[PDB]
Amino acid sequence: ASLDPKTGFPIKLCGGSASAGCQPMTQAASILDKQRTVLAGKITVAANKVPVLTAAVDKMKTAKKPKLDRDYVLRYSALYLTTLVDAMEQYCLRDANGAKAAGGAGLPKFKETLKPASSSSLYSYVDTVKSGIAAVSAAAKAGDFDGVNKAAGDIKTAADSFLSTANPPIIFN
Ligand code: CLA
Repeated sequence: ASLDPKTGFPIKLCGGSASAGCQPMTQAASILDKQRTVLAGKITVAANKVPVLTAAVDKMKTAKKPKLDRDYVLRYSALYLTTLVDAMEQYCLRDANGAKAAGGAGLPKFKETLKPASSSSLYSYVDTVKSGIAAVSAAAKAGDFDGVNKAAGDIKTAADSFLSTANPPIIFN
C-alpha cells in the first residue's frame, strides 16, 4: 500500500477474471505500472535519505570549530539528488507518453521521438528538486550550514508532494 522507507520495496483469487489479483498469473498490472512502482520506490529511498544529510549538517554546526564538508554535501548530492531527480524525470516521462517510455519505442537512445518529461502535470515538483540541488551546492561552496538544511527540506517536501499527486500503484508481483 506504500513503499518501504529504506529498502523501497512494496510493503484476491478469481477464475476467468484478473480481479487485480496480487498473485502472479492473475496480476492485472501493466509492465508500465511495475516500472512506475520501481521508480517510485527509488524516489522513496532517496527522499528518506534527506533526513540523514540534515543530521550530518547539524553535527557539523554544533562542533567546536564548525566547518561545512563541501565533499560530504557534494557527494550526498551526487549520490542521492541525482538519483531522485532522474527517477522523478522518468516517472514524469512514463506519465506523459504512456507505453512509449516503457520500452515501446525501443532501447533508450538519443532522438527518442517521444513526449518529453517536461510539460508533465507532475514536472513542477521535479523543478523544485533541481532548485534544491543548486541550493545544496551553492550553500556548500558558501559555507552556509542553514542553507544546506533548508534546501534539503525543500527537496524533501517536493518529493513527498510528487508521490502524493502521483498515487503510484504499489504492485506486489
Ligand atoms: C536480467 C537482467 C536485468 C534485470 C533483472 C533488470 C531489472 C530492471 N531493469 Mg534493467 N536492463 C538490463 C538488465 C536487467 N534489468 C539490461 C541488460 C538493459 C539494457 C538493455 C537494461 C535497461 C533498462 C532500462 C533502460 C530500464 C531498466 C529498468 C529495470 C527495472 C524494471 C524491469 C523492466 O523494465 O522490465 C521491462 C521488461 C521488458 C520491457 C521486456 C523484457 C522481457 C520480460 C522481462 C520477460 C517477459 C516474459 C514473458 C512472461 C514471456 C513471453 C510472453 C510473450 C507474450 C512474449 C528493473 C529494476 C527500468 C527502470 O525502471 O529502471 C530505472 C528502465 O527504465 N533496465
